[PDB]
Amino acid sequence: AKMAFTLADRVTEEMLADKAALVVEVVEENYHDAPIVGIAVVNEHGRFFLRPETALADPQFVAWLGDETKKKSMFDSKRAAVALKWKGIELCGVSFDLLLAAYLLDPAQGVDDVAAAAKMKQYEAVRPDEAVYGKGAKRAVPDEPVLAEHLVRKAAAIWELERPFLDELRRNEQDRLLVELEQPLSSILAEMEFAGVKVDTKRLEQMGKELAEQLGTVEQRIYELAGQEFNINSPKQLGVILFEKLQLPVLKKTKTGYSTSADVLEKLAPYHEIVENILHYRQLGKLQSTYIEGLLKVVRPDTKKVHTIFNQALTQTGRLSSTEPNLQNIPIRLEEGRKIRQAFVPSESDWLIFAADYSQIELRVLAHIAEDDNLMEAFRRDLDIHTKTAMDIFQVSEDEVTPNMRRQAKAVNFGIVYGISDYGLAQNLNISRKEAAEFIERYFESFPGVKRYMENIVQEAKQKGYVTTLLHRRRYLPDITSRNFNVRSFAERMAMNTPIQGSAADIIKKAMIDLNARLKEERLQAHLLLQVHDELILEAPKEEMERLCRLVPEVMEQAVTLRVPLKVDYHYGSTWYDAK
DNA sequence: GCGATCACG
DNA sequence: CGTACGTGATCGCA
Ligand SMILES: OC[C@H]1O[C@@](CO)(O[C@H]2O[C@H](CO)[C@@H](O)[C@H](O)[C@H]2O)[C@@H](O)[C@@H]1O
Ligand SMILES: OC[C@H]1O[C@@](CO)(O[C@H]2O[C@H](CO)[C@@H](O)[C@H](O)[C@H]2O)[C@@H](O)[C@@H]1O
Ligand SMILES: [Mg+2]
Repeated sequence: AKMAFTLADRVTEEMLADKAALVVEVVEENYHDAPIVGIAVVNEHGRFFLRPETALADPQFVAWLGDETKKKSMFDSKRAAVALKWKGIELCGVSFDLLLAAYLLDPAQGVDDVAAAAKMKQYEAVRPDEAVYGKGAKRAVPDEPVLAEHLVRKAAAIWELERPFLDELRRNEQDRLLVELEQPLSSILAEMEFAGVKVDTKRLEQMGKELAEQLGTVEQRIYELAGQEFNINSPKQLGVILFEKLQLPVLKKTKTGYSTSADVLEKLAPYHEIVENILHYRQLGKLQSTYIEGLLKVVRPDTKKVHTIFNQALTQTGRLSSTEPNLQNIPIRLEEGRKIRQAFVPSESDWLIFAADYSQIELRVLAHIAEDDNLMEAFRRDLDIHTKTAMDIFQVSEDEVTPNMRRQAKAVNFGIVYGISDYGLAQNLNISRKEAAEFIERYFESFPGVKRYMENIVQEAKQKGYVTTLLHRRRYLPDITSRNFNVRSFAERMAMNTPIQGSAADIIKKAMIDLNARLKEERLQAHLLLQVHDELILEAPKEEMERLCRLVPEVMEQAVTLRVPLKVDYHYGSTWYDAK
């Protein structure tokens, strides 16, 4: 059953045809400055395996790789593109990426290797990467014979599956989504990841020392209030101290003991001083372990930069995710944590950080898709949406809206985007289901368009079996027909939320593509560093700030045309912290 | 490995 | 009749 191929000792013309399935294997999960263990090429002339040191040293092969007119079909082209960037080699002409194709066809399949993608089309003549390389620590690159056949089988699968995948994407009206959106975006994310973000390690270490002292102080205070020393991080021990020694009320338990989540502690705070200290300890410990020590662990010792990897084929809604490190969840909500951002600085002298963010893109998207007259008018007047929602549901004028009213109206708006339910809103606001139901009823009386939309999208999910986004991203919801209330409700909330969060993802992704095109046309040095769901962070010479202030918001606001305007705010400064 | 926890939009 | 939507990293413990 073995697959025939040529284990070449050198590159030949036959291997450089204008169309081929290409495999540039990088086994390390984190591909930054990582080894390329082998190369496979499958084209009209046959199947070939090439040793990396050989192929990458061949001028003809390198030229072929960078020739945009020589088309390549691959799986996870970003991985190869980045690994090649670290070697100073440009990869061009990728016309088809099987990973992105599989992802668009069905995000829920969780495709993360050629074998999983091929299985979708009943093609199984290729092994899963885990089977070949192993997992965790027992992982390793096989001997050449085994490695070579595997890479060739992967290239062969890609060669065979391109057409079937493209045909189905076409039937789904997702052909442009792959070719004009996700694939071009992949190249942009590759540049962003490769550029990396500079870190002021001296700043982080200083913060780490100050946090260590404060943690010591709070730690001693906790032992003092508990009447003894114990492992504050030990659930078993903390549980005994709080709910047994100190007799605090037990409101929530886990599959092993008592729950001490912030949500629980906040309600226990009034009963004992030790609680606020535990919450504070939690806050500092989180910053220290995850954002100081953790971050320092992945900073490149030579350049002092961090190179995240944006997983473009993971989320069920079309969003990106970020890892090692995750640069999409750096603190900002609480001032003490926000300081962490002072450690993220420009990569060059006299450059600055520029951040642009969409204002209420999810609710604006909702106004558009639901075609709700009241909601669309609200955004056309660029009103404070939470104050406006409070005015409508509580039947009062703007001057009569109290802070508590805006807060609750805001919670209602979050629930609306998440997939509203009386139980969900009730838990969030700490009110009764009946009271929550009333808020929801009032909301729908004021936004009948949204109500009709939520009713219709759930019905559509049942009829078609999936929901879609503005640019035709898809998410199947088989549980929408479940006869189990909890299971079905999960699916219903997904039907309501996915088109909103997903369309917002579509919009910013297109904005990124449009932005890079504009930056190149203007030959600006400014470039993207990060994307945080509804915001874009760039760095650029101080001399380019004025032009960026006009260019970035415009490009983001014009990415797509909706029934309501899109609004973008922006800030810039010496550090990410200051870009506010 | 996995549940609890908490960081972000 | 009971979960708010979407993610990732760290730590304690089986
Ligand atoms: O290269 C990113 C791409 O690879 C997948 C597997 O096909 O994920 C791998 O790489 C990630 C980044 O290092 C890891 O977080 C993940 O654990 C590893 O399997 C895809 O999911 C992703 O799109
Ligand atoms: O009472 C109708 C109302 O209930 C929802 C759930 O909030 O859907 C339920 O009723 C539908 C029939 O009207 C079913 O198709 C659906 O499976 C069931 O959960 C809303 O979508 C609907 O407006
Ligand atoms: Mg914003």
